[PDB]
Amino acid sequence: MTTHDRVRLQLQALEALLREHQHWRNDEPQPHQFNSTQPFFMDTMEPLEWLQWVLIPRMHDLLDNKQPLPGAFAVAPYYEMALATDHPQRALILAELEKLDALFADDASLEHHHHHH
Repeated sequence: MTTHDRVRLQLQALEALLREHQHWRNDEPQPHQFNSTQPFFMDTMEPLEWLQWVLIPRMHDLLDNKQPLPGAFAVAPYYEMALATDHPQRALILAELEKLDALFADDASLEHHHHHH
């Protein structure tokens, strides 16, 4: 089973979580949100609107383009602070995050098989 494909499923697992706990956001391609060019768009909007709409579809294309997974990609430690402790059910989201991050920390070395030696 394709590694880049399983991470796609993970993205859909997070999507499913946002489907049950309906907090899904749909932006009408506002360039203002991206032309800030921040890693997490912290000042452009709430750090929560980075996880969905941006991260999920962004990774969809990345996975498809056979691109190697960022070895130190970890958003769980970020949202651990970005998402207040006042909502204990955040563990559900964090578990999905730590699981996602665990996939980026899973595939470390993609073999470079050239077309000819």
